[PDB]
Amino acid sequence: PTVQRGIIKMVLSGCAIIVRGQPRGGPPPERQINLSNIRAGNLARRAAKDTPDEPWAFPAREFLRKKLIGKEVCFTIENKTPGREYGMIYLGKDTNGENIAESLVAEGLATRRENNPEQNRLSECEEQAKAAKKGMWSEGNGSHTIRDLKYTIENPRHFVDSHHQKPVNAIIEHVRDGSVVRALLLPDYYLVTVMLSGIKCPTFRRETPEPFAAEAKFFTESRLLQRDVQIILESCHNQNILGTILHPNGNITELLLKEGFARCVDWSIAVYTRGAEKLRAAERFAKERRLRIWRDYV
Ligand SMILES: COc1ccc(Cl)cc1S(=O)(=O)Nc1cccn2ncnc12
Repeated sequence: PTVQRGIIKMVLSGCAIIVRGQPRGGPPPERQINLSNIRAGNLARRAAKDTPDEPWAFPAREFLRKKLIGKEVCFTIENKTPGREYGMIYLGKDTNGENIAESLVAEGLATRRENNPEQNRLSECEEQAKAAKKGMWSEGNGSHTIRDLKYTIENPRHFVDSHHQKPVNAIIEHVRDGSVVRALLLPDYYLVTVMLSGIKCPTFRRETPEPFAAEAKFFTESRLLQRDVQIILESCHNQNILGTILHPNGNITELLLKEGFARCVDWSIAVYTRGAEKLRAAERFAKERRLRIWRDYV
């Protein structure tokens, strides 16, 4: 196996993994690896109609998300189908470390599809999980693992008022641009768009985005994609919620400005709970240092 290194970008539906390199010249390059010998539940999706989570789809996602997001991994490409790639991923710098599929199957969160030392480990992992009755081998149908996914809040005003600007636990599921996200609100499972109050990063269009838009996307995306966070629901604008993300490592709204990836905006600065004085001040910090969006050649 031609072994390769990477960083976990995200865990997808069916526990396919997105792995990215270090950025050199532009946005980092990404690889979608599907875990080779194993089957996991497909998450909730929608198109002609809403289809719900399969049983054990979401608990599997969470398991690997909580273990992997932003770890350095290594991976092999067991095959390439006619442009999907199949392979193994190991937590750590070398290939004798934790095989993630083995960890998956061991919790009862995945099973093998319809031999060798690798597939012997997985049968062992499957039989340990089937004997201990973990995950989908547990005595049940699994219905309690399926989320009541709501893709629209019925009345945003009431819903924003209901929480009284008290931080709602949340997972960030997608970053459209540097200052708007898709976030999964817990414990209800409302999947909603959240814009950061008081800022606007540059945006994407057509075949050509504004300057630093991919930069700001990457910035917010590398720090927050598939992380547990808390979000202060501060107001709404149509189906979009205005709000502010809390994470231990800092305030993303506050950083984006201080690193010259965003500009203050007047309409939405009033609802910023954490203090409109401080956003105005961090804009000035990046301005005075002539940083990025504030360069003389831009
Ligand atoms: C998990 O990571 C994060 C999640 C959310 C936020 Cl708001 C920040 C981070 S961070 O720690 O990775 N980066 C930085 C923190 C502090 C100062 N700076 N300056 C430039 N970068 C940072």
